[PDB]
Amino acid sequence: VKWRTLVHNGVALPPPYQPKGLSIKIRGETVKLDPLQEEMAYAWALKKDTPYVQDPVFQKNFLTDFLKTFNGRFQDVTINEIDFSEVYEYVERERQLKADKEYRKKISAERKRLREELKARYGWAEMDGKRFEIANWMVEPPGIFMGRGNHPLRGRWKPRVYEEDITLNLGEDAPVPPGNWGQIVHDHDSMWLARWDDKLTGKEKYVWLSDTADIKQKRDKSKYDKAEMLENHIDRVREKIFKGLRSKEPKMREIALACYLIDRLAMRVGDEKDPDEADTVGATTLRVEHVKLLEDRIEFDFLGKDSVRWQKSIDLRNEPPEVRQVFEELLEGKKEGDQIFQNINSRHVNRFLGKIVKGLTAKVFRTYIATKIVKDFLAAIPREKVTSQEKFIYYAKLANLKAAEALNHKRAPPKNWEQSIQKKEERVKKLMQQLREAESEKKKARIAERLEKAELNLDLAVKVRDYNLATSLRNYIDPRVYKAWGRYTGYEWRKIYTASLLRKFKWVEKASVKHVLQYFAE
Amino acid sequence: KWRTLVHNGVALPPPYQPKGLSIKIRGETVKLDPLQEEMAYAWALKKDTPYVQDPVFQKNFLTDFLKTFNGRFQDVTINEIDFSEVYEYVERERQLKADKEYRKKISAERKRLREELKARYGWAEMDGKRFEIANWMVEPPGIFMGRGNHPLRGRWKPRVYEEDITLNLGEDAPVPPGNWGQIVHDHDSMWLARWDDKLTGKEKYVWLSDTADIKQKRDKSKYDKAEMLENHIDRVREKIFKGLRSKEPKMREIALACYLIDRLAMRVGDEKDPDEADTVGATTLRVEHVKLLEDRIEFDFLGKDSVRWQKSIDLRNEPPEVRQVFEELLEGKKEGDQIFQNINSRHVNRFLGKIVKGLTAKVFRTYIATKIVKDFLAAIPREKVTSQEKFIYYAKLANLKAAEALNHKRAPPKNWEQSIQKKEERVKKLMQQLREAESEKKKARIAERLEKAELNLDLAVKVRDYNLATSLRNYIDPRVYKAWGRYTGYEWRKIYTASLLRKFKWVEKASVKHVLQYFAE
Repeated sequence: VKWRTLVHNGVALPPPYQPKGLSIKIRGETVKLDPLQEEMAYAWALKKDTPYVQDPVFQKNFLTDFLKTFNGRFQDVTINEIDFSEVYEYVERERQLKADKEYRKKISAERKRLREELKARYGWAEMDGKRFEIANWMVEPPGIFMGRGNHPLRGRWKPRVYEEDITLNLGEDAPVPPGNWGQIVHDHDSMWLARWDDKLTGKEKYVWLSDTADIKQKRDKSKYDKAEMLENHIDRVREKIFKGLRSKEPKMREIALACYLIDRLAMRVGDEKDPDEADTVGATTLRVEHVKLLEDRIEFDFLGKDSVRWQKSIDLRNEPPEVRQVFEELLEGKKEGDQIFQNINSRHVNRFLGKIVKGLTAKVFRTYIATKIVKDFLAAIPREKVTSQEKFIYYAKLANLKAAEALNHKRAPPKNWEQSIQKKEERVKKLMQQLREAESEKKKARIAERLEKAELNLDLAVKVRDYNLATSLRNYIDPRVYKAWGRYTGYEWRKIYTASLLRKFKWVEKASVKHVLQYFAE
Repeated sequence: KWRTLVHNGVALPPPYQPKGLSIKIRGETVKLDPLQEEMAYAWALKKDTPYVQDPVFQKNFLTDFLKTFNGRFQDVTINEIDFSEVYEYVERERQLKADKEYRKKISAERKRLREELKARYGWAEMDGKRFEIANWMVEPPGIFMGRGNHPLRGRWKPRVYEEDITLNLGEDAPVPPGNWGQIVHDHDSMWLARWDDKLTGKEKYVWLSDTADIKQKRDKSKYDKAEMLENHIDRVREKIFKGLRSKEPKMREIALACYLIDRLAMRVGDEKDPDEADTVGATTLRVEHVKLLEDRIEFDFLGKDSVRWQKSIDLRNEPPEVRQVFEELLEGKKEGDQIFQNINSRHVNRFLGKIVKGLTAKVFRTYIATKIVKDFLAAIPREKVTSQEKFIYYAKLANLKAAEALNHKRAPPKNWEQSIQKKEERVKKLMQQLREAESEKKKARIAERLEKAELNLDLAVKVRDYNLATSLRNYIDPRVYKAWGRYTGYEWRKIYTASLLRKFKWVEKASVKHVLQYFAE
């Protein structure tokens, strides 16, 4: 049994939709939208400047749910016959409002306040007398469904969930929290707190405690899913970065420049406390002496711990004048040893990123970069060159090395590197001789296998000298790429990972890799 | 999981026994050394299969085979090798093995050595309790095959030695004879031995019998064989018809029982599982059950459960040997006589196995049920699947189609007619509750229960005479439903009871690209 007492307050249900009295035109005919119809028309209009509303599968899926809200009429209307202009213009006026700086802060101040109030009410459970934080106590509002980009249900409506739909898991004598709950169960074999059926996909959705395997697996997978969603829309995200460089707010112009460094150099923000990256270059760690503004390029030169030198440059040819200007604007009147990015932290950068694509962050962005590098490297390898499990591992690690370079995970060489390389060279030379004196077939095969590992290990040890591969393998490389690599070639991809990493990526066993395997197989 | 564990390790495979065979390479006779012969013999055993015609299979095999000729013949293609000598050897011991006088003594050695190694290695003692070990024999080296399209099909599976194997034993447990490569004391694991597959790199484990790990392995194995049969079904059918033309009468009779598996998914009849024990089978078919007519064959079977099963075969496009052998078996018999004289699963599986190694009646019928389900779902337009409930509806209709195909007929539930009425009533009541609904919240919850009610009504009518659980549990590859879930977007897990989800746990990590591509055309 996992618990004897379980006490919580249930889940927070999403607030009702507030109608705005909007209308659309169908075949030139003005239709005043009812609440539900307007709610879906508004969700459609929010996506007006995205590719999704151009996708024919997306459109028909939306229309399947949208037209049902007009029972009796418009049963055969297609997407071109609907004029959403009135709803598009409302969304524009909404964006017009948020263009004011002090109007954004007051809205964020109250949404933080309402969130802090609801978190004290719903965010805590008592299990066997111990008070635990609840991870996902908020029921998501209805909206348009989106998957990784090619989901067969993309564009369908996610219908609203009510208290009557929800099952709570509680102790037998725990008080039943307020609400018209669908049912109360007492499932001592389960540590979920609430559950309901997704009204579109039929998948059961569970509320879990924080810091459990279930919530860690779900959030881990979510980061890589967001990174995969970026693959199709990286072009639009870049243009929005340049737009932030043209901002009239100085804080937003600086934040946009940091994001531009993420896109072009995979440079971290600089304020993550975690040790595996804390000593590598980052935006907030850049100082005037680390950057020299030239005419043809910007050149970066960072001296880190153990005197490891990191040097990269950005080509300024064909780049918008805003990148050079905001750099100049941040460089003007600053001496050596002075910080370039003074109003930068991850919260500011991620808020700016979230406005472009919801959920987008620096960590997701660099995950997309690292993962794409690994994919492209592996995709270029002819299958005939992958002649054994050992060679399969070799190429996977070389790809890991490429992502380490892209994400600037440079390091000082291991202390006895040259002498370690010395000893690997003598072992392979020793192993080659023992093979040419080995006579029977059992020993000729066993020594050939040990030899093959040795020469590839040797070449690897030389190439990985200056780079820490573990950081990107654990945090920034989608494990579905390696699983797909294993399916494509037929070799065991699980040997790429330590036991700890196999636990962290347990969710990849169940996950589809069709998206990547199709790329490998094209 | 365990604190004391003792066993004798694993039985390693016996070495290859050379035969002194030769091949011709570009007209040059080459005397094969042991390992070359072992590989050439493994290739010759597949001489009558389509694999030796697959260029990916050939090139993979040659990659390992040519490495054995000490630098020569590195660019030889399969067209430039004459395996005729090894082919002839394989055929002459196939002829030898097929002789029952040679099968009498072929058993004389199968009653001695089998039980002697099993006593040595096939038992473990854990916490003082004696448990049987499931897979204590390490399989011999051979040519690798996946489900038909594995990128390494044809590659050689190198021989495994004691030095590659890890043994899991107690801290003070005696280390058994052998040059084992590693001994561990892992108390959180129920496996006895482990090693890396020398081609794929996959970890292989030795488990105790009747455990969940061995059942999952053998469960997936059945469905893998059934999926592989999709690539051989044309040959199997042609071999069945050839068996019907055979000059040997026992062969004609075995072939007709196999033909009834193909055409009617008819079980052999001697399987003991009560899920099917009352249904028609070949061994229980009697003369009174069969009507041979001018344009058709009629089957009409009344079981011990008062269930009447009727099917007919249209003869207009069947080969004349079908009618011929049926006439042969029915001639001069009383209505109560059995049609089949000496038919059991061993005779049937021996006939099928000589066409496709490992093919059994159970695998054949798994292939049939699974194909039925795949074809039903592939014919459904994706836009018709508008909801989780409609998704489940079609999944169950496909399950019904397989149940009918495999003759899983049942007496109707004792209170069927009233249950249908109760389902009709709720459809009528829910229609009015939606005709009288006010808020969109109420109109949505009632309409969702309404469509669920009408779908369940149609289903309850259609499934009345059939036991769907039998094929769902035993004969339908769950990867078909996982693929259907991925193709449409809906939750396939809801097709299965919690027991079935446990049984089919292996499907969560399994690829479904094979079925998904079929759906996606």
